[PDB]
Amino acid sequence: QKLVRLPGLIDVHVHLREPGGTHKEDFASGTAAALAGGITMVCAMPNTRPPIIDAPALALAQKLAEAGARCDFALFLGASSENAGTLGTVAGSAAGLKLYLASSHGVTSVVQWMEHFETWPSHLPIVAHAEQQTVAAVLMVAQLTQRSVHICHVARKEEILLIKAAKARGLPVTCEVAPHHLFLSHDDLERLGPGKGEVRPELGSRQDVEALWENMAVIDCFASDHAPHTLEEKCGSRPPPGFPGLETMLPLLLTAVSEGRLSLDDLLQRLHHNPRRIFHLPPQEDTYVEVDLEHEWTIPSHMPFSKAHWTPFEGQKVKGTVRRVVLRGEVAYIDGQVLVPPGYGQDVRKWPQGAVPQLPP
Amino acid sequence: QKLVRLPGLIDVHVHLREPGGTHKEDFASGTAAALAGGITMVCAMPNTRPPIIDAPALALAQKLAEAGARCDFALFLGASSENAGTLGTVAGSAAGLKLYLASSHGVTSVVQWMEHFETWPSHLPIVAHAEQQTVAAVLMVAQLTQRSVHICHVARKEEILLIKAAKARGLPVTCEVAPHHLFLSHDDLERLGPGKGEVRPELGSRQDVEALWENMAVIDCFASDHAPHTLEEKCGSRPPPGFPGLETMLPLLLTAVSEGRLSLDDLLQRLHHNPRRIFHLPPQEDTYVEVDLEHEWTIPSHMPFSKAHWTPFEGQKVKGTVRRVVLRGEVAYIDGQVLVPPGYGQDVRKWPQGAVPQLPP
Ligand SMILES: O=C1C[C@@H](C(=O)O)NC(=O)N1
Ligand SMILES: O=C1C[C@@H](C(=O)O)NC(=O)N1
Ligand SMILES: [Zn+2]
Ligand SMILES: [Zn+2]
Repeated sequence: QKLVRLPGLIDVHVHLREPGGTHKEDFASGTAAALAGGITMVCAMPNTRPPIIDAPALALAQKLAEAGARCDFALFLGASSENAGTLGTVAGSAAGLKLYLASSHGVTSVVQWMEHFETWPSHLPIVAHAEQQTVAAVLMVAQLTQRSVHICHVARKEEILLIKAAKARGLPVTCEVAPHHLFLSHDDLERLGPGKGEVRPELGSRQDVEALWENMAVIDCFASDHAPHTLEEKCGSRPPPGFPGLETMLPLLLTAVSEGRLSLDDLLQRLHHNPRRIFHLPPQEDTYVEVDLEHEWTIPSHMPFSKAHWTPFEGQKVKGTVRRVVLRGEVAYIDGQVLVPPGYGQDVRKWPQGAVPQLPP
Repeated sequence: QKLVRLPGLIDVHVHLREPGGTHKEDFASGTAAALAGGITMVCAMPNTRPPIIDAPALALAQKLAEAGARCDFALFLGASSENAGTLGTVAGSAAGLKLYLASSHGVTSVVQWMEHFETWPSHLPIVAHAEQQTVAAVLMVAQLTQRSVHICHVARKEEILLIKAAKARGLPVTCEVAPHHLFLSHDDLERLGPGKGEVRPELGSRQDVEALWENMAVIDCFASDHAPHTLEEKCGSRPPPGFPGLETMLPLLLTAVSEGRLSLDDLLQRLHHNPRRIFHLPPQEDTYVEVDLEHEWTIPSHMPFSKAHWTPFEGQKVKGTVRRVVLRGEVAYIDGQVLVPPGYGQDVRKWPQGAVPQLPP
């Protein structure tokens, strides 16, 4: 068929596990998974080992990413029980601040949330892992401190309808939804098993999944929440939560597009334009993705690149394939082969156009 | 000594267990405990059996109270998973609506909270059991629906500082604190035991208790959260949470007054004026309480009137004693003897001055 050209897509929620969890994934394998999924820019979460909750850990993570990343990236800082008010000099160099309100870096009191909202620079992003009533609680803190907040992986009818009500009142809140909460449900827990199927937020009911689709207008971004764990860990005694998702996100969503569940533009708003404008991420010159919307295939037991080496979407039929990715003028991916080496990717916050504009302080 | 005359005090948070739990307490014994504590008006919570979540249950509870109460009263309605939008004709006859966000009547989703805030008459009280981040979540719902909310039994530094921040922004929120969260702490769990010491909100740290005192200006009301359970239940296999408190609240607070921890006026604001104005409760004619602030005594293993027949304040030294209570021109209590019979008390919402003023609908 004739290929469809897309801009370089952005995933604002990936866990690349480097430093400290490199058997699950590292920058080189995670960004290869990204490129294979049509993603040319990722925002990596801070719950690594050591966690990115201070300047030295950020300095280390930056060098590991610059040395191992194959696509471009930005790095989140994590809010901790100790670092409120201490991140002012490095905050602008990060993708944003992740507030983990379920990895929590010791944050346990709403008063600590307030301190972070008061001290983190007001022009820079804050994203929150907040489930069920926690969405309401963190929105309240955002209002008290009169600033915006971005809600990670919305998974429930309860949560999306709450955000819907907040937007109707004109509040500055945006949100993202991950593909497993659009394409998997309780109906899949029998096949997956209790170990494999462990994820946070957990899989929703059919009614939850139906509510997210019905309220697509409320969803600002799609993001994978790529959370790689080995099969041994997912099936073991204390299964960690999370799915790998970089290599399956776009095929799943392209399938929905070909079925008329959302438009191609609807998809590009949520994987390109809205991530750009929420996180102030720069364009990528000479960067685009070529996909084939006619190719039907079945998702295998594991995708080629993620070290997780498993996938909960196994056996699902998809229509849509990433055929070629060009990143800043170089062929990065073609028909299953990655052609840019570790270290090709760059930190977008170091580009002149990647700094977040602010009033002169 | 010369006795100090106080107005008739109000406890806006009591569990009187009738109907359905009359071995723990009934209207006659609970209101005798109230009168012995200097309390002439109580607001009874709806988590009885059957719970007061519909008009027939309210009609039954009203008659049981009118037949058994020795002091005056109002009855809460409970928010349920089914009764949002169905309480319009009886709402004005209730003390208010209790939202139980820990007895929960099946409410589990923030969307259900919103429905109650949208449907309950906007001029009538809503109180919420909300702990830790739930305080923030329900405040958010109050703002979305642009109305006030009253937070029950604030127990933590985290909660009182959050409410403090909300009041600084001018939000319509009030709160109450119970005596066990001012006069007991973790330091008392060894003596109490894990069964006796079970209460929700649980006992706080020294730092929690210190924060509540330091932020007394943020506390609108004192209320006992009188939650009677028999000693057998408190010490048994599945201990229910709660303390009896009607007979000990005022002696404990009068002790703090004599120690200069708060003024007598500070006390009367929180046990008389602010309860009046938050819940639109009418004055009680020819009603007053005479106390002796010099009499020192030690709290015994159980107080005379509550069927709970135990108390977690056992062994605490207090200075201050209720000597006499007059209710609507009749001696109701004198030196340990109750002299008004069951049925003397009335439903204050049926008085002309006890209806909540509203714009003509
Ligand atoms: O909150 C999270 C984080 C993630 C991980 O494993 O890092 N995977 C999950 O399923 N939930
Ligand atoms: O929420 C509550 C309710 C009360 C009861 O037993 O009814 N006692 C408590 O300790 N917490
Ligand atoms: Zn995540
Ligand atoms: Zn209560």
